[PDB]
Amino acid sequence: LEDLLFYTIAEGQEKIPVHKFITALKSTGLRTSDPRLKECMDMLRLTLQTTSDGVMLDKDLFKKCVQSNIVLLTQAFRRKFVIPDFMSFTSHIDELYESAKKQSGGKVADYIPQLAKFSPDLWGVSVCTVDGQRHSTGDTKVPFCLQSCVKPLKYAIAVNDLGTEYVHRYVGKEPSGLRFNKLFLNEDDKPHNPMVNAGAIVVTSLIKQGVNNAEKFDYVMQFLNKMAGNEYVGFSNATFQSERESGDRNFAIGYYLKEKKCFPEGTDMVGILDFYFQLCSIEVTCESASVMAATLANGGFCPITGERVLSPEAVRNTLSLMHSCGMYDFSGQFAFHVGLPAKSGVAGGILLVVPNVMGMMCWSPPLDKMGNSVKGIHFCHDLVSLCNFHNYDNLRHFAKKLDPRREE
Amino acid sequence: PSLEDLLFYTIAEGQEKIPVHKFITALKSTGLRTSDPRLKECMDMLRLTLQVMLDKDLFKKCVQSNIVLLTQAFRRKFVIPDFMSFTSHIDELYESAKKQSGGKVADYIPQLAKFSPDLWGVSVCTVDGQRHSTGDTKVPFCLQSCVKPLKYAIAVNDLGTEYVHRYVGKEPSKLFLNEDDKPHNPMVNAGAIVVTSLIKQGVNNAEKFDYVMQFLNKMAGNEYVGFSNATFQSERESGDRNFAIGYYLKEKKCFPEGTDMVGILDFYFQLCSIEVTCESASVMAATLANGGFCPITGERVLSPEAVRNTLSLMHSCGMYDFSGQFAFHVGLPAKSGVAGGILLVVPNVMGMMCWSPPLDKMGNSVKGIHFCHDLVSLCNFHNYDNLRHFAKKLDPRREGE
Amino acid sequence: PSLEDLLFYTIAEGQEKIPVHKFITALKSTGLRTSDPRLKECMDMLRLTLQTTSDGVMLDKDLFKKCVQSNIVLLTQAFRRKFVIPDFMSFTSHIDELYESAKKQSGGKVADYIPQLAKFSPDLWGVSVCTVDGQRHSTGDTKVPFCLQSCVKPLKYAIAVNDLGTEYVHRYVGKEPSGLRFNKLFLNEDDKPHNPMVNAGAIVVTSLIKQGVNNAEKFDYVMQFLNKMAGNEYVGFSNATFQSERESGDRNFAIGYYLKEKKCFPEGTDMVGILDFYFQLCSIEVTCESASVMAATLANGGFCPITGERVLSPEAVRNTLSLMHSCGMYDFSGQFAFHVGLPAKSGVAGGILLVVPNVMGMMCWSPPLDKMGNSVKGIHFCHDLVSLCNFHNYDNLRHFAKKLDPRREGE
Amino acid sequence: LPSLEDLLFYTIAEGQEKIPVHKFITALKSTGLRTSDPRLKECMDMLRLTLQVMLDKDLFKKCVQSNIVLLTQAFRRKFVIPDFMSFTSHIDELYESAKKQSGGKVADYIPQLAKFSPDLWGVSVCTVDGQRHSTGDTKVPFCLQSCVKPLKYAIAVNDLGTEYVHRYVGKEPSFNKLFLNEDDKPHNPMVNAGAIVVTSLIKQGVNNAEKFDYVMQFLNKMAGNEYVGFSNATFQSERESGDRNFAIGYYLKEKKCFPEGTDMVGILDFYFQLCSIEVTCESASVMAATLANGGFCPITGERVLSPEAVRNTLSLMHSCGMYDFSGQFAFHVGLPAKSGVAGGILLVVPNVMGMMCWSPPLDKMGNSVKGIHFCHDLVSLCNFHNYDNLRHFAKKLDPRREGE
Ligand SMILES: O=C(Cc1ccccc1)Nc1nnc(CCSCCc2nnc(NC(=O)Cc3ccccc3)s2)s1
Ligand SMILES: O=C(Cc1ccccc1)Nc1nnc(CCSCCc2nnc(NC(=O)Cc3ccccc3)s2)s1
Repeated sequence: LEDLLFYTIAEGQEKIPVHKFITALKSTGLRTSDPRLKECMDMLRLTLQTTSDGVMLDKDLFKKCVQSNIVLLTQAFRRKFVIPDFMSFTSHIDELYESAKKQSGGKVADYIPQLAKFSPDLWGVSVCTVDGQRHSTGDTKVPFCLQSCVKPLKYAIAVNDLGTEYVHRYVGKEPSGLRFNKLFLNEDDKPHNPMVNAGAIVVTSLIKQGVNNAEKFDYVMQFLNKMAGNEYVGFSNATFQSERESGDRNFAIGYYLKEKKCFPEGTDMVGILDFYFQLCSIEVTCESASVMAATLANGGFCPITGERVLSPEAVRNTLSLMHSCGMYDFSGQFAFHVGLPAKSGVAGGILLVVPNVMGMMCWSPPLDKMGNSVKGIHFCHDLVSLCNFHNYDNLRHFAKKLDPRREE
Repeated sequence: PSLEDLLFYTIAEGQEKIPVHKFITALKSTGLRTSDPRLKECMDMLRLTLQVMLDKDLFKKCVQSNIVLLTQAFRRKFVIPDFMSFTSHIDELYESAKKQSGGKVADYIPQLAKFSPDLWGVSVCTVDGQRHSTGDTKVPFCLQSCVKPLKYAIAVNDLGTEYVHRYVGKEPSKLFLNEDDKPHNPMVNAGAIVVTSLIKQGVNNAEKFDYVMQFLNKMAGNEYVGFSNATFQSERESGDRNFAIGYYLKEKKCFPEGTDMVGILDFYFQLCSIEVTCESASVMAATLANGGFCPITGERVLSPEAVRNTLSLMHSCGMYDFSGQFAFHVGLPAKSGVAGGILLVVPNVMGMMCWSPPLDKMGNSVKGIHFCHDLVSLCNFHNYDNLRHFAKKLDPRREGE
Repeated sequence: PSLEDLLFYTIAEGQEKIPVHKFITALKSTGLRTSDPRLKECMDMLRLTLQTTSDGVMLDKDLFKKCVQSNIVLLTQAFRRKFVIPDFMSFTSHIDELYESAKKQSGGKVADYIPQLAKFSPDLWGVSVCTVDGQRHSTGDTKVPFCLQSCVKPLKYAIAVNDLGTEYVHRYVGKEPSGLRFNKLFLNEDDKPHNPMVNAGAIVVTSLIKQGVNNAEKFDYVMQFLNKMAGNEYVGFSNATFQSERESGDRNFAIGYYLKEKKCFPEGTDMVGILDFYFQLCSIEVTCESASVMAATLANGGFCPITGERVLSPEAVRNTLSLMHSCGMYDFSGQFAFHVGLPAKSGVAGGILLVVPNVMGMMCWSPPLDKMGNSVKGIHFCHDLVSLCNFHNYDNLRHFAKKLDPRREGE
Repeated sequence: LPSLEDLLFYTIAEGQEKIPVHKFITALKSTGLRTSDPRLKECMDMLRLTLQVMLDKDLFKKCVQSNIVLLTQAFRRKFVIPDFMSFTSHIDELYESAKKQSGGKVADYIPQLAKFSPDLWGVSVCTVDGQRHSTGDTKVPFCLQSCVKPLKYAIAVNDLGTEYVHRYVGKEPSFNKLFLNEDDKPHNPMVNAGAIVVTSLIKQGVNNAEKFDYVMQFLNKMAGNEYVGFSNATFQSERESGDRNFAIGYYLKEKKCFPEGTDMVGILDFYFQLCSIEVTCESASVMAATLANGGFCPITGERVLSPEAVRNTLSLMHSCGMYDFSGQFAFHVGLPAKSGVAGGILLVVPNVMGMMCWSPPLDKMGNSVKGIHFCHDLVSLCNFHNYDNLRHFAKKLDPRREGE
C-alpha cells in the first residue's frame, strides 16, 4: 500500500518532490518531528544525502522512505484521523484564541513571587488530537508550573499503580458541598476528593511508598514524561522553595490529616508535604501539557508515541473527577455550560480533555475571583459554543453547532 | 439500480420470491417492531395484499414508502448492528438483578405500598427505534421524581436556559434554598416546584396538565401515558414537606409574579401522579438520548439546549444522595423515582427504563441500581470510557413525592 | 409599743398630728403608687375619713392608726427603707438621664411588614420600671399600647412549664441557642426546635398550652394569666394586627408544615389551628407600664410584686430567665449576654422586656429597629444601664469598680 | 464603751474568767476558717509566742488585736455562709452520693492521664470570706488542662483590656468543628483555637521562660499561695501528640490571627506548658473563689484581677464552659464552670464560693461524671442557680441565711 499512497500524492506525475510530500503531510496536522514518523524522516534525510536526482522521489524511492510508517501515513492521507479537515479546525482555534485575547481582566496570582512575575498578557493555546495532530497559537513554548493541574495526573498514577479500591479507601469520590468548601474532611474522615488540596495531599502519600523523596519524584517525572510524549517537563526549585515557605494552609491540613489518621501506616507527614510542594512546582509548556491531556483523551495511550501510559480505569476515574471537581468553586457552572473534564491551576493553566477527540492546554496568568484563568474560561465557553464537543451534545442532532469529526 | 430491488435481492437470498413471514422475521431481528409508527405505510400495504408470497414488484409496492429506514435496518446501519446478541446480554443482566431481593417498597401512600416486591422490568429503546423488553414492562406505575427531568426539559424548550435559571440553579447541593435564594437545581423537590410554576403560565391547571400530557405523548412516541387520581389525592393529603417548601418559596419570592402557589402544588402532585410503563418510559429516555428527536416517530420534540441541560442535571443530581457515587461508577445521566423507576439515558445510543418497587436506604431501586452497575461493567457505555481503547469490556456499536 | 404607733412618730416628726398630703407625698417618695392593690384598705379608709372628719385634712394619731392598720407591714417596709431600692428618687433620677441619652439615638427603621407596625412613629420612646417591691417609675411614652410580638414568647413558655413541667415541655423543644450556622434551620439534630425563643419553638410551645379545648378558651386562659402577671394592668388584643399577621405569615406556615411533617406536635394537634392561636398571642397588646410589671413578676420568682399573688412556679421562672439570657435578642443574643448580662426579650414592635433578677422588671419601647431587629433606643439604654449600675449577672456585689449600686444607701 | 477585743473575749469566755487556747482554736475553726489563713498569721504568731495554757482578757487581746476585724466577722456570724458546719455536712452528703457514680472513662490520649485511678474523687470549697472545706482526695496534684483557659483569659483581659483581647478572639458559643468564625477570629477563649490566640496575647516580646514565670506568679496570687506546680512529663507528651493543635496553629497563622511578630511554634509550646500546670482541689478552689469574689483573693485580701477581667471570664464560662454539654449545663446547673480532661471542674458561685471537683473518669462529652452529678445535686439542693430568686424559692435551702 506504499504503492497506493504514491498514486494519491503524485497527482499522476511520475515523481513526487520531497517538499510536496512534506507539505501534504503537515496539512494532516502531523508534525515531521512526530516520534512515530522517525524512520520515515530518517530515510528522507539519508536519501537526500545520497540521491542522484534533486528532490524527486520516484515510486521506488518513496516506497523506501515510507514503508516502515505506512499504516500511520495512510490514515493521515486518507483522512481517517479524528479531525479529517484539521486545517479548517485550526483556523477556528485561531479565531477563538483571538477573541479570548481581547478579554483583559483578572489578576495574576501574587502569593509567591514566581507567580507574580508573569506578564498578564501571556496567552497560549495548544491542541493535541488523539491521532497526534497538533496545533498551537500564542505563547505555547513558555514554561510555567502545573500547580493544581498536577492533581488529576498524580491521581491517575495512584489508581494506575494501586487500583480504585485502595486509593478510594483514603480519598473520596464526590464534589464537596458549595458549603463544605472549607472543611478538610468529610463525615467519614476522608478528604472529599483528590482534586482538593487535602485529597491531593493524601494521594501524594499513596504514590511509591517506602522509598525516599528523590526516587518518588523521579518516578513521577518519568511518568509525566511518557504522558507528554517526551516533550518538556521540568522543575522550578525557586517555585518549590517559595511554596514550602508560605504553605501554612497545607501544613494545617497535614497536621489535621495526621490527627484523623488519614495517611497509610508509616507515613512521614512532613516529608509528604515536601513531595506535594515539589509536584506543584513541576514545569510544562502549553505544547507538552496538551499531549498529557491528549493521553487522557485517548484512554491512556500517548497519541504521539502510541505507548500505553495509564490503565483504562485510571483515566476514566480521573476524567469523572475532573468533570465534577476540577475548576474550584466554578466546577458546577463549568460542567453545566462547557461539559468537559478540565482542571485549572493558579498559574493560569487549564488542562482540558475532550474524550475521544483531543487534549488542550490553555494558559494565561490573570485569574478571576474563583481562581480560574479569565482568557481560558472565555475560550472554553466559546469552544463549546462553536463545536459539538459538550458532554451531552448529541452526535447525530446538533443545532447550529459545527462538528469537526464529520467533514498551591 | 433500484433501492427496493437491491433489498429484495438481499432478503430473497437468490430465490424466486420472499414469503411474508420471512420478511417480517428478518425485520424483527433488527430490533424494530412491526407496530413502529415509521413503518405504518409498509404494514398497511402488507395488510392490503394479505387481504402469503411476495415477488419483486409486490414487495416493492409494500416497502417503497419506507425504503430508506428498512435499508438502514437490513444493511446493519443501526446504532447497535447486532441487536439480538445485545438483547441476550440485557436478558442476562435482568436475570442477575432479579435475584437481588433486598430493599423496601415505599409506603408513605397506599398506592405505592400495594405494588409487589417481585415486579421487575427493563426496557430498551435505541436512538434508531430498536426495542427490547424483559419482565414486567407493561405494568403502569407512577413516574414520581422521574418526571422532574421531563418537565424541566419542557420548561427549557419553551422558555430558554436563561429564563429558567433565573428561578432555579444548576448544581448539586436538607436546605430548601441556596445562598442566592433559589432552589439548588430542578432535580430536588424545591426546584421541581419552581419549575412547575414556569410552565404554561396564565392558564388554569386543567389546561397546563393537558399541555404537559401532550408533550409527554410526543416524548413517548404516543405509547402509554396516563394518570392516577388516587395517587394524586394521596400525594396532596400527605405532602406536608412539599407544603412547607411551597410556603418558604412564597415567602422568599421564588415564584414568577402572578403565581398562585397552592395551585402550583396541586399541579406538582398531578405531575408526580402521571403513569407510564417501562416500554413507554424507555421511549422518553431514547428521545433524550437522541438529541430531542423521538426515535420511533422521527418527530422533533425537544430543542438541543433542553436535552443537553436535562442530561447535565440528571448526571450530577439524578439519584438522590447516591448521585455522586452513581456518576463515578455508572457514569450515565439517570433519574430515579420512589415507585422504583430508573430512567436511564445512554447518549447517542439508547434510552432505558428499569422498574422495581423495593428501594434501598437512599431511595433508589435495588434491582435497578444493580442492573445499571452491571450494564456499565459489561459495556463501554460509561461517560469517560474510551471508544477506541477499553478493557475486557464489550462495545455493542461494533460488530464482534 | 405598736407598729402603727411607731410609724406615726417617724412621719409626725414631733408634731401632734400629720396632714394627709404629707403622708401621701412621703408614701410616693418610696416609689409606691397610691393606686397599689396592696394599699387599697388604707386608701379607702383615708378617703372615707376625709368625708367624715371634723378636723379635715389633719390626721390624729388614732385616725392614722385606723387608716394604716390593715396595710401596716407594707407601709413600714416602705418608710423604713427596707425595699430593694431604698433611695428610689435618686435611682429614678438616674433612669431619667439614661432615658434622655437614649432619646438622642435616632437611627433604625420601623418594621412595616404589616401596616400596623409600619404606622408607629419613630420618635415614640418609653421606659417603665417596676421593682420587686412594687416601686414604680415611668418616663416618655409609657401609656401607649403596642403589640408584644416575640416579647410574648418567654411568657407563653412560662405558662407551659408552669402547667406541665420542664420535663414534658422539653420533650417537644430544646434548651440551647441555635448558633449562626443553624440560624436558619427549623429543627436541631433530634428533630426538635432549638429553643422556645425562636418562632419554631414558640409554635411548638403554643401547641402545648391548654390542650383539648378550642382556640377561644385557650386564648382566654392565656389572657387571664397575662392579667395576673401584670397585676391586672392593661392587657389587650389587636385584631387588626392579627388579621395582618395571619395574612403575611408565609414563614410561619412553612414552619408549621415542616413541624407537622417531622411529628413535632403532641398527638391530636390541629396545626393550622395552632398557627391561628400563635398569631393571636403575637397580637396581644401591652403598655410599657403593664409590661414592666410582667417583667417584675419574673424578677420576683413568680410572684406579682404589686399584688403579692403567686403567678408562676419557681421552676417556670428560672427556665424562662435562662432562655431569655442566652436566646432572647435574636442574633445579638451572645453580644448582649456578654455586655449587658441581663435576661431580656425583644420584639418587632421595638419592645425590650428586661429582667433584673431580685431587683426589678422593665419594659423599653421604641419602634425603630437596627439590623438585628432590636430597638435602637432600647439597646442603647440596656448598655448604659449596665455601665452605670452593677446589674450584670457577673458583676460582683461586694466589689465593683466605679459602678453604683442601687440596693445600697451609700412575627 | 468596751474594746472590740474585750467584747469578743467575753462572748468566747462564756462567763468564765479565762479562755483555754484550744477552746479559742476550736471555736475559730467552726466558722470555717483555717488556722493557716494568711490573714490570721499575726494572731497565730502571737499564740505561738505566748504558748511556746489559758489566756486572759489581756493575753487574748494581745494575741488577736491586729486581726480583730476579721475575727469579729467570723464569730458574729457575718460570713457569707454563717452556719458553715451545717453547710459542710450537706457538702459531705453530696460528695458521698456522687462517689457511687462509678461510670466514665479516664482519658488515655496521654500516659500521664491514663495513670490516674478512676476512684480518685475530691471536692474543695473556698468561700469569698475564706471559709474552707474539703472531702476526699483534695491534696493530690493533677493538671488543669482546659481548666487553665478562663485563668489565662482573665490574665489577658486584666493586663490588656476587653477591647484589645477581643480584636483577636470572639465572645460567643459556636456545636462546631470550625477553627474560626465568619470574621476569621476563633469563636471564644474557651475553645482550643481561642485559647491558642489568648496564649499569644500574654506578655509579648519576652522569652517563653519569662512568660511562664509571669503566669505562674499570677496563678500563685489567685490561689493565695497554695499549691501550684508544673508537670514536665505531661508537657512533653502533650507536645508530641498535639497534632490537632498544630493544625489549628498553622491555620491561625495563614489567616493572620495572631499579633504581629508572633512565633506560632513557640506559642504552641507555651500553650502546652499552661495545660500542664498542676493544682490540687484545695488550691484550685481558692482560684475559683477569687473569681467568685470579684478579683480579690479571699484568703489574702489581695486584688488579683480587675472586675472587667472577672466579669468577662464568668460570662464566657457560663455559655462555653463545659464543651458540648455547655448549653445543657447552663440551663440546669446555672453556674459559671470550666472543665478539663483530667477530670477537673472549676466552679464558681458568684458572691458565695469557689469550688474545685476532681474525678478522672469522663462522660462522652468530656466532663467528669462524679463532677457533673455533684454540680446538679448542689443546685437542686441549695439555690445557687443563676436564675434562682433570693426571696422566693420552693423547698430549696439558702445557706446565705441562718436556718488538650
Ligand atoms: O471558613 C470559616 C468561616 C469563614 C472564614 C473566612 C471567610 C468566611 C467564612 N471557618 C473555618 N474554620 N476552620 C476552617 C478549616 C477547616 S474546619 C477545621 C476542622 C475540620 N476539617 N474538616 C472537618 N470535617 C468534619 O468535621 C467532618 C464532619 C463533617 C460533618 C459531620 C461530621 C463530621 S472538621 S474553615
Ligand atoms: O436537617 C436538619 C438537621 C437534622 C435533621 C434530621 C436528622 C439530622 C439532622 N434540620 C432541619 N431544620 N429545618 C430544615 C428545613 C430546611 S432549612 C429551613 C429554612 C431554610 N431553607 N433553606 C434555607 N436556605 C438558606 O438559608 C440559604 C443560605 C445558606 C447559607 C447562608 C445564607 C443563606 S433556610 S432541615
